[PDB]
Amino acid sequence: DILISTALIPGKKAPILFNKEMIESMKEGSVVVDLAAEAGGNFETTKPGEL
Amino acid sequence: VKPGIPYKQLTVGVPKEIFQNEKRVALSPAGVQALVKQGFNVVVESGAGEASKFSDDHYRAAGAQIQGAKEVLASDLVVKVRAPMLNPTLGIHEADLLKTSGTLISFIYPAQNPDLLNKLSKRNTTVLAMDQVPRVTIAQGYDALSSMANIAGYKAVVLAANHFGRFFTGQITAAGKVPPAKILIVGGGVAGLASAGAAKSMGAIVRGFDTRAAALEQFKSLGAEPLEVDLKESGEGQGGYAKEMSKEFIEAEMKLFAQQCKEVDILISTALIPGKKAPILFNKEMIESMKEGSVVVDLAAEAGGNFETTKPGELYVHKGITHIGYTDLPSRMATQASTLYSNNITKLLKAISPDKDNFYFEVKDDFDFGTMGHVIRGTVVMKDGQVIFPAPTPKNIPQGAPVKQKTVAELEAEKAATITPFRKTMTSASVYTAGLTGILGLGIAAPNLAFSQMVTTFGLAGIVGYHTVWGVTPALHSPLMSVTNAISGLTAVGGLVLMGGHLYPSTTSQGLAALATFISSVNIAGGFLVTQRMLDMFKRPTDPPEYNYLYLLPAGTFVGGYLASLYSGYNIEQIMYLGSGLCCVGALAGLSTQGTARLGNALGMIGVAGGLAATLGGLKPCPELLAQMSGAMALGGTIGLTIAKRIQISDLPQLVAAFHSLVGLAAVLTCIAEYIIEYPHFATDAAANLTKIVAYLGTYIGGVTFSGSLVAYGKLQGILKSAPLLLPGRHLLNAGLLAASVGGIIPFMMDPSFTTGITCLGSVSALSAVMGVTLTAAIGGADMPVVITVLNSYSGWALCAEGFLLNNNLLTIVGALIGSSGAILSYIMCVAMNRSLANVILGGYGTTSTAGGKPMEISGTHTEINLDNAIDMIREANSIIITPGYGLCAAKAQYPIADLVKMLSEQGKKVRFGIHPVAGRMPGQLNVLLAEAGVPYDIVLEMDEINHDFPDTDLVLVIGANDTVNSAAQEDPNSIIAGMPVLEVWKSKQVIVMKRSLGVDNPIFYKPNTAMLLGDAKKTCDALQAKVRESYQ
Repeated sequence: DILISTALIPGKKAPILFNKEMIESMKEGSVVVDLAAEAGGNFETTKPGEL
Repeated sequence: VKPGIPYKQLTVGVPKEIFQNEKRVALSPAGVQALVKQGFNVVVESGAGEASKFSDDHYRAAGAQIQGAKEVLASDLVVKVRAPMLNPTLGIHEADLLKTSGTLISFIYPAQNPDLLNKLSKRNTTVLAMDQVPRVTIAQGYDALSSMANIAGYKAVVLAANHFGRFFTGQITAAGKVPPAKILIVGGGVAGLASAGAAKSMGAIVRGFDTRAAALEQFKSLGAEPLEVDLKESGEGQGGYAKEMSKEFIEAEMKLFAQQCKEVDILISTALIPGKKAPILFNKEMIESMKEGSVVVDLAAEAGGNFETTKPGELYVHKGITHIGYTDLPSRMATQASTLYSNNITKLLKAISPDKDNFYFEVKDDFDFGTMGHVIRGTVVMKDGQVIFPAPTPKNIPQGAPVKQKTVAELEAEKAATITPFRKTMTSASVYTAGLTGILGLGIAAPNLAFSQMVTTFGLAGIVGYHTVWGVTPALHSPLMSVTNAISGLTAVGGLVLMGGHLYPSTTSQGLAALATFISSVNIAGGFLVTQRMLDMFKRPTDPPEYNYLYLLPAGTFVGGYLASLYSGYNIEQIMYLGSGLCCVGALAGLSTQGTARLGNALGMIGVAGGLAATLGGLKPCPELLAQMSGAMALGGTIGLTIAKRIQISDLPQLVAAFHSLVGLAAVLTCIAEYIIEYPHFATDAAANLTKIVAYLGTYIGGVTFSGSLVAYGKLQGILKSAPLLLPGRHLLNAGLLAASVGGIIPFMMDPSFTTGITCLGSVSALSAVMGVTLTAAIGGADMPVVITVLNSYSGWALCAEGFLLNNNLLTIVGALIGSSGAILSYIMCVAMNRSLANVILGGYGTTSTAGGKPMEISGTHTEINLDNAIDMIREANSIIITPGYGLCAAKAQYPIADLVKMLSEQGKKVRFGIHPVAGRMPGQLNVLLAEAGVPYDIVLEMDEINHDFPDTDLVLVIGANDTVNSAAQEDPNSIIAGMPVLEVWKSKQVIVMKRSLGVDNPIFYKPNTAMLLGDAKKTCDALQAKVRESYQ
């Protein structure tokens, strides 16, 4: 039910570890946390300045 | 005919939300499953759970139907989470859009909704009140205020975060110690306990306190620091509410809260006066007495708050201490809120009208306390305009008086507290002065120094025997009885020094001694066979290979050095008796480990070998006399060797009770034989009277052993009827036989006539046999094995009285060693139950803590389960404790339990067994039957260590046991079986009981967390075996 993405390689861009429909593949009410927000993010869709 | 109309004609309705910030839902899709499963029709609106993360397609596939909004509330039942108001979506009141005879179950509060009550009476609808459900135990399935309080407390402890700038738990790592926070739970109802559990899970230090005394107990039980005030007034608020005490308690609590207000940083206010405003527990300066960065949130945001400064709906800073004052905290958690609302509505409607396709819900206005009729009348507040809001009090007084029971631990504490400290020391000093004058009394009648030497070695061997058979692991008691019977065949030593003449006996005493050694070799061969057949069943397969053939080195050099010292002109037999006696002690001592058990049999075989070789070499036999001794002992070994390999281990106590009869017969025979061979030496012997008395006593003991053992064999096997048969005058008869055994010893001196002496010495075996039949027939097979161990004590003391007669140290050492083992097994099994020995032997009623009369009845209901719901309830669990009984293993039904354990343990479960010391007909029989089944001994526990490893268990399988799992034993002092220690099985959750049909019956049979099934334990068990194998594979 909860998903926290904190994956990031230092010095290069963080790999997108979540897809476009695999992110919507959770239930309606999912929580996707992207803790690599300054270095891009581990999702296929993540605006890094707003929830 | 029932007047309830069909539920298929009944239509429930879920309308949209018209109130501002109304985000929770009343019915889920899982909430749409039931009550359409119970029968009512369901029509749903378009937007109901989009904010609650519940799509309308899920309710459409769950059974609800897509309808409009005007025709949604205008159904046979209309369901909202709040009262109807002026719907600005439609522009009229929501009561103006429904049908006439509707069905209303929502938040009403009609004391605050009088105009809503008038608008409902104008619509002529029937309204049940969800808010007016009183605090009842049967209404515990539907407590909407309690679940709303729990959800609001969890959301409040959640909203504590993102307001506090420090970590909640705090750790001491290697960068700086993070101090934990101090949270103040001001006001503990249900939400106080819920938020306290959420904070204690989070890691904070909670110090909540409340005016209610039960709230302080619950706060300490959750683990908070219960703060106290100085003005200890009476705790107001009887009846499930909170009232106002004096102003002294208010000022003391205000001072205490202001003092701790400088100590804590989190302020959670959850106190509320019922029907009145919130009591002001935080003033301006009393709130300003906190540090900066603090947070004060109040759960009573609707009816004001306990803070003097509170903005209802905001997040105001207000000079640093941010008063978190949002008013809809639980509305923001609409998923679990709607889930609990649907669960409460289902638990209400399950008792509101319990009929399939029929619904009347006729309320009773008789006002019976505890009744669901009075709870329904309090719930149903309007009936087509007829207001039932002002309700009358209940006529009964259910759940209103503290008459709780007092346990039998308290009564035994009282019977220990009725003894002044003078009488404890007085009784102890009386026992010691009786013992010391008994030692002097044995000193006065001593004829020579040989008897003093034998008394000294007898007493010291008795203390070794007392001290070494408490040492054994209680899983190995069932080999211990067989080891002591194998050692008990050393009365052949009593035969061999008497056996004489030629290869055929000359005199009659030589014939009797030949009979004694012949029926005593049987004990040795059969006992060591059943011992090593039994110890080779506790062996796990994944152990290293134990080589045992290299124990012929100590035995070989032991008897080889003895025979070399025999052919060297030496004499070692007085030291060989020490060697065999210490090997017989090490037989019982070395088996106290479960890992070195095989040495504990090898030392016994060395001991018996060295003992018989020493006594045989210590009388110089001529080479034709030795052939008869070898032939007689070899025939006895042949018989005992060929019978103890053709019996299954379930038939063991018959064999052990036969071996004790043989030991008693051998002792009587060698006693009479030694009296007959030593008659013409009754002039020149100072110890002649002493050996005459010791002959009499050994005759008495052996005869009682013989008769009681063969009657015990008859009652165990099934030959005699297992019921405790009666004799009309027994106590005068048993007292008469005992007094005749005492009175026979008086004419047994004063006449050295052989014709009188032998005829009054052989008339003692008869009296012993008659009293043994009289004291063994009237026992009862349920408390059987205490009389199979008391006979073991009698055989050991028969060997002790033999050793005092033949002047032999080996016999006295092993006699004390066997007798103390028998008495300790009888004591550990009399204290397994709680009956004393004198209440067992000469008849008695009940336990030793019951008193008076009237064993109490306990009511309750049943819960039947099939095989499929049994395996459905097993298949989840991860920690299972099985308590098998004797009706399991003696019904040839332990092999499916064995491979059930074998199949469940390899899938990640934790299967353990739990064993009680009277489950069986021998001490420790159930351990060896479970090891016969093929179970490793790392999962078989005993009672004293599994008993507090029940509450963290998912599942308990109770299989064929009644008295060891009763609940009347601990709580009910009237009961028959009270005070008996017992497995606390009713601190688990799901208890499968397998027995024949039905039931003083056990209260676990009616306690509602028990999920029992039916059938024969073989059939239920192996059907469950086949389902376990066909379910997973």
